[PDB]
Amino acid sequence: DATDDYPIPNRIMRTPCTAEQIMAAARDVEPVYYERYMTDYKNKPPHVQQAARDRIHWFFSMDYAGRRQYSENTATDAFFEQLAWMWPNWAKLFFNNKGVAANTTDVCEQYPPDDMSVWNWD
Ligand SMILES: OC[C@H]1O[C@@](CO)(O[C@H]2O[C@H](CO)[C@@H](O)[C@H](O)[C@H]2O)[C@@H](O)[C@@H]1O
Repeated sequence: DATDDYPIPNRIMRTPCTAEQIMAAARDVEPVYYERYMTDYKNKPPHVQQAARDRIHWFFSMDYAGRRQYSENTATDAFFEQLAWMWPNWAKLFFNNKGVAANTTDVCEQYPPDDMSVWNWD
């Protein structure tokens, strides 16, 4: 039920980067996407914020096989991901579209892996 790029962009399933690398890249090369995401994030309660960080860290901790199985799970069942009951767009910056995915993954490796400052906005 998944395609190569939907629901999760191919480049995102293949990248060696952390979430924080992709976010730092977005801040520079996809700033509108970054700012839309952080605006959404900052409006969520702390428990939801924490859950999104934990879940995206889990996602990028997997290899391609794990990421692809997640994509398949969410392609076959739109309600697979429990976080979506609280925040459907918890991973919008990462998974929304392949153009953003290509731009961010083209440069994410140039950024530091663990820079948590990307989670602080205003
Ligand atoms: O497709 C609905 C399903 O997708 C999830 C996967 O975690 O949401 C992420 O992926 C979507 C599809 O690419 C993005 O549009 C969305 O912004 C992102 O959070 C789940 O939350 C949801 O159950």
